[PDB]
Amino acid sequence: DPEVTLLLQCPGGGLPQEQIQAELSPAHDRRPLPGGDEAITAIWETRLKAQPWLFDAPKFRLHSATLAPIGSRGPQLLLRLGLTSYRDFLGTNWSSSAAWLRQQGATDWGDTQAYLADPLGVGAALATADDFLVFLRRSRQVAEAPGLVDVPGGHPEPQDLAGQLVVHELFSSVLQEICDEVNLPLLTLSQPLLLGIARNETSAGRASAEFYVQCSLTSEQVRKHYLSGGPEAHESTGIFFVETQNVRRLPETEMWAELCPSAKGAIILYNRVQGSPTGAALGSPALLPPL
Ligand SMILES: CS(=O)(=O)Nc1ccc(CN)cc1
Ligand SMILES: CS(=O)(=O)Nc1ccc(CN)cc1
Repeated sequence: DPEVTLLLQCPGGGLPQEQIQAELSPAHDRRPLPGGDEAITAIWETRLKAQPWLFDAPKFRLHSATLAPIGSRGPQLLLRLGLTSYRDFLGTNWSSSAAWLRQQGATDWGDTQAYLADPLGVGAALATADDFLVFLRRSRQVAEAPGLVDVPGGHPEPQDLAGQLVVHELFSSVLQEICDEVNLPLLTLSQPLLLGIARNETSAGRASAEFYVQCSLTSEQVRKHYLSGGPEAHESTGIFFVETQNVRRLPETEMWAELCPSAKGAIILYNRVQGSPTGAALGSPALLPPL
């Protein structure tokens, strides 16, 4: 699918928190725009003068992610991170001129992303005790991917020797987003495993970390918890479930056309890293039917 590119596929069925290092450095920040950051300031002033209740927030910026040689001991992943903001996102990735900033970045820095905010998103493939994944319908009133299907997630907000605290906030934030939006108790959720990193080509290449989380509740109990919050307890307008059996072929369904690019990323990485068995037993024709 051309609206999603894989930056990273994790080994071993996905990486726990203890196997990831982060390097948070101003060397990983966005570069100042060619004619100056005054362009970002002008877009922000126009937006506030229309919507004065808006506020800025800091974000992590993804620079790059390097996997160790497979089968090695020690830390398996290095995440290179900078800092950005909602304001910088609205003035770059979301700008009408975002494709021009990518061309300029290639020319000036040999890096299509050099002049982009590129805030790091998080998302979950969330599995129930009865083997379904959880999907959410987006409001038709929001600016981004209105009315489309999504998975749980949300752009983490800042605050290996501050590195480990940054990895902790990324893993924490995926569980926190599931509690806030799906209304599940924290104690029903497994520690997340990182499946990979996917890039949204419809948002100038901004990246999301995609995780696997297991819930001890059935689909029926997850639905009850979500609905029991009422319309004000959640940003989404509805919840639904697809058997993990059927997720394998999702790209061939009519649902695929309704999935926002970052949820497409979560499903592709789930299928490659948690699905696609490698051993004789799970690989046998009766358990892995052809076609
Ligand atoms: C309103 S929202 O969709 O919950 N937005 C959001 C989601 C996740 C994080 C992570 N810190 C921050 C903000
Ligand atoms: C392809 S299928 O006929 O929809 N059935 C299927 C799908 C996935 C698995 C792996 N658990 C097993 C069976």
